[PDB]
Amino acid sequence: LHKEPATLIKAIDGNTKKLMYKGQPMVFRELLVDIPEFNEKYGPEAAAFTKKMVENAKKIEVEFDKGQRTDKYGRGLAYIYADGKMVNEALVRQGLAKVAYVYKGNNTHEQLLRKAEAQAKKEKLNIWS
Ligand SMILES: Cc1cn([C@H]2C[C@H](OP(=O)(O)O)[C@@H](COP(=O)(O)O)O2)c(=O)[nH]c1=O
Repeated sequence: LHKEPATLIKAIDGNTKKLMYKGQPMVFRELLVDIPEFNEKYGPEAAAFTKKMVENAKKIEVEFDKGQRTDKYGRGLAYIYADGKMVNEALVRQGLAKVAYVYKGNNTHEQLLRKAEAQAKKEKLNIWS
């Protein structure tokens, strides 16, 4: 896999899911995670967590997997990195998302993320508390 550059595009409502990739705006959806929505338990914590990670990054990169690059909603499907640190993994490791949506072809980092979840569960973090 390859990391490619992006930048955060500021949103009116403060969300940090839209990135500028090859010069164009694109909503990205993080591969391999289920992230609680704002109104669910740990929703506000997960949003604050990703927001701090992406907004403070000097460098954002996106990394496509080997399969589909966009979903049925037109969202980019990628591993998102903030100064070399993967957002998808960091959410899971902190118990702020679960490993989920594992489709064929786009599963390169599955075992890496499942290890993070196992560690988060062992430590009773957040969702696992
Ligand atoms: C993570 C991921 C989600 N999706 C689709 C599955 C779900 O479709 P449905 O909308 O029909 O439930 C949806 C979950 O996204 P959200 O968790 O952002 O709601 O996005 C993909 O198609 N591929 C993916 O890799």
